[PDB]
Amino acid sequence: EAVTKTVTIDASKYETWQYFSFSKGEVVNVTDYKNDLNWDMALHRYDVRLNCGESGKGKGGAVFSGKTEMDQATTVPTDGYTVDVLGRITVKYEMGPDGHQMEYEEQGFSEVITGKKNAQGFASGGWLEFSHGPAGPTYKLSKRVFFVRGADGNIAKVQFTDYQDAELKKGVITFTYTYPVK
Amino acid sequence: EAVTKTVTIDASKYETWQYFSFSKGEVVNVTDYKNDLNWDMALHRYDVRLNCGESGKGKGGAVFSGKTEMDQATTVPTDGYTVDVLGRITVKYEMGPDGHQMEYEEQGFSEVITGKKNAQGFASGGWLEFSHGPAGPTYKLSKRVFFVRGADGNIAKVQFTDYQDAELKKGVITFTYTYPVK
Amino acid sequence: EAVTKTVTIDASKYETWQYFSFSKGEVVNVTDYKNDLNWDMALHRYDVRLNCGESGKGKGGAVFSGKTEMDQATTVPTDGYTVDVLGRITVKYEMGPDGHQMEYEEQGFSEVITGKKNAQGFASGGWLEFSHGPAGPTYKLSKRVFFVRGADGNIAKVQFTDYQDAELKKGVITFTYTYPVK
Amino acid sequence: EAVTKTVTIDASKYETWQYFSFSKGEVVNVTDYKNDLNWDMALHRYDVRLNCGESGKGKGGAVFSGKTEMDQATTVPTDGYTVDVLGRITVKYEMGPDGHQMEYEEQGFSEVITGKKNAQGFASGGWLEFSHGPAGPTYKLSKRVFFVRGADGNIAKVQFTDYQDAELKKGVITFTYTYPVK
Ligand code: HEM
Ligand code: HEM
Ligand code: HEM
Ligand code: HEM
Repeated sequence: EAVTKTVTIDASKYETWQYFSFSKGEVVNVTDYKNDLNWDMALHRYDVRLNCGESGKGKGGAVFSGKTEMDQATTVPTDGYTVDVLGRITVKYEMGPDGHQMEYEEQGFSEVITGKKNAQGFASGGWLEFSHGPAGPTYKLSKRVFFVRGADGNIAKVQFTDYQDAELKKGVITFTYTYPVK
Repeated sequence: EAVTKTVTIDASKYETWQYFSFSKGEVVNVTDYKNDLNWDMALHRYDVRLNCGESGKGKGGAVFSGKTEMDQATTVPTDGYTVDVLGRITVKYEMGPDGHQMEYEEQGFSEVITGKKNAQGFASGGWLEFSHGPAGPTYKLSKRVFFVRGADGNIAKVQFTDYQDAELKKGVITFTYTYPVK
Repeated sequence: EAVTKTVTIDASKYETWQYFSFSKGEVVNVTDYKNDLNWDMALHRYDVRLNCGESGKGKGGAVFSGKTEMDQATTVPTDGYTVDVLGRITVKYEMGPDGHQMEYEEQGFSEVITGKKNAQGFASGGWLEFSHGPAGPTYKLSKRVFFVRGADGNIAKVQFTDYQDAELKKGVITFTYTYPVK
Repeated sequence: EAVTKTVTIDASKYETWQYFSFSKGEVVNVTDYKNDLNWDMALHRYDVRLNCGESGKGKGGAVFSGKTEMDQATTVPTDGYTVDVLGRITVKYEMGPDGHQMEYEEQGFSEVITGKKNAQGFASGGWLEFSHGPAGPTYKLSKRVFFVRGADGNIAKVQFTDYQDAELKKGVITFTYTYPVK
């Protein structure tokens, strides 16, 4: 019943989100995300949004399994799936004479999967530990395995395996998902 | 009775701390800080250390009054004082082709007065909100008023009023203290 | 006889060049650029290469008209078309904890059109004055109008009108060319 | 006859110059530098000024000996000395959220000793090759030996040996001079 697939989606654009359907195994087009149960997980740079809470009207949510290997996460939770909350999303980014200038909006996202952003905007505790050295970005994949309820309540087991493409283009996101589970 | 004074100390050096005596009203020389009751408060860049906890054998500690005006903090707390804990201290700093390279040591400091340092080393919640924009430092004095036990337990009311001198040299620290109180 | 067109080419990739044919009005595929007269002008980020000198075996070359408006450049030079010389080309670029790390090769390019690069790698005097502020890039289109000999000796009048696309993606290059002239 | 000495002067301040007398072997106080024969050489950060040309009314000037070892520069030139010209001098510097913000004035300086400054303000060809990597400063002492006429025309042989002090404070300048020669 459960099938495992890998998915790569280019979420490099700051202005928009890429919406994905677990059952379709494809990116889907979404013009009214807060009123649309056709998507299960959305990506924007290294942010992840689910169809629930502050992001939508579905049955979505996420829990961290405690595991960093997919095959070690064998008990599918029946409750405790945390719902999306409001947080800062970077919707414009441009380098110029004063460094990277950004614009932001408060929008819904999955703090469990994305991580929590600190005072300077760095997220940790989710799928990607993002920081800086003295003069630019550092990246560490956490390998955290999540259980993720889709808009219809069916669950995927999800692990994010890359944040860049094979040409090292950043914001191109790869994950494995096994779906539907228990 | 209580005397109020302003004090300015150059704590710009990364390698060392400046040690101060409330009763003497002077910087004192300290070679064994963990075993010396002759100092009450020590400064290093924007870090503050007290003679207690992980920093010394004295009766020191700090509590935030809840106020940002000296003349409004009239009741001297008997309770809620916090002793120094271990935290990251920047002991070397040098700009070069790869930005500011730093070295650190875990040492005792007053989290109440200094603030808590986050993942990238920015302190907030104490006397100085220190952050960065896209390409360098930002500063905001909190004006928080603290009650500060010295090495012998006698209390000063303390507020930090500047982080730079009149020529804008950073790491030159100015505070008002009223001592001894209640 | 002479036709005026605008052309936009995405030259954002550091590792390769985009080769253009004046007569075809199209990007052409070039696997042996030093031995191929099918291309007239090539772009790589803000660098421009012509089919001549250190870059190829054609009859190419460039001269600055002295003008910053196309319709003011009415006398087509019959000689003095400067041939490509060797210069530093950035063939890899990646941001990380130590800033932008780059790799370089010495290759042929048109110094007349590209400009001359200084000690830190900033080009000026050609189609784009590129510099930095204290913390990143600044750009100024020079509007210089060039006469540009193609591989077969036919001349285009060329003016570069943008260095970014309508979404502000850098390294997407737009120019007007009028061809063939006198 | 000729005496050789080493001199270290703190020229770290951006707003002012440090004025030196070859004969006195001391820093001198100068309030009207353009009309004062009591100074021979002045330092500001890595800039060097002589009492001649655009900098003063004296008989000063400089020539590069062609050597990088004091003991190899044995013949004292009679000819090829260059007087000070106008150039950009950084008179204010402050790090903030947008990087280092600077202010400038056009003033007299010795291009021979200082080097020529390029479009982004980096000097080379004089006593110190100053550049940047991706995210901050780089330094290389050239060891160039200069013959330097003082205000009265008497000549010193001069080589700059350091740009920082023994605690690595930048803008503290050390030079050897042999005076008066030939
Ligand atoms: C030398 C100066 C700097 C350089 C070259 C630099 C470079 C970069 C680059 C290339 C990115 C995109 C990374 C990615 O999305 O994969 C980025 C993002 C970011 N930078 Fe910097 N950075 C600099 C300074 C700073 C400073 C001082 C801070 C704050 C203390 C900062 C905070 C951030 C944050 C929070 C992001 C993520 C923005 C977002 O997408 O939400 N950066 N930086
Ligand atoms: C354009 C790049 C940068 C510039 C020009 C810059 C500049 C500075 C300056 C001038 C200071 C000294 C401030 C003071 O003590 O008053 C400083 C300190 C500091 N910077 Fe940066 N910075 C840059 C990038 C970064 C980044 C990307 C981070 C975060 C990863 C960072 C984190 C810090 C921290 C934590 C301190 C305080 C160090 C300490 O004393 O403990 N900086 N920076
Ligand atoms: C805060 C630190 C810095 C930031 C955020 C920054 C940002 C950037 C960006 C975004 C670009 C790409 C511009 C484009 O191709 O359209 C670039 C290119 C470049 N930067 Fe920087 N830069 C920084 C420091 C420096 C320094 C210190 C230098 C040298 C003094 C420098 C020299 C260059 C050069 C020469 C290029 C063109 C590279 C090439 O394509 O050949 N940068 N920089
Ligand atoms: C990460 C970004 C940068 C950092 C951390 C940085 C750091 C510094 C530091 C520490 C100094 C003082 C060096 C000394 O006098 O000994 C300096 C000076 C200087 N920087 Fe930068 N820099 C940065 C970006 C840039 C860029 C992009 C440029 C070019 C546009 C630049 C041009 C200069 C120049 C010309 C000076 C000498 C100023 C003078 O005294 O006349 N810097 N920089």
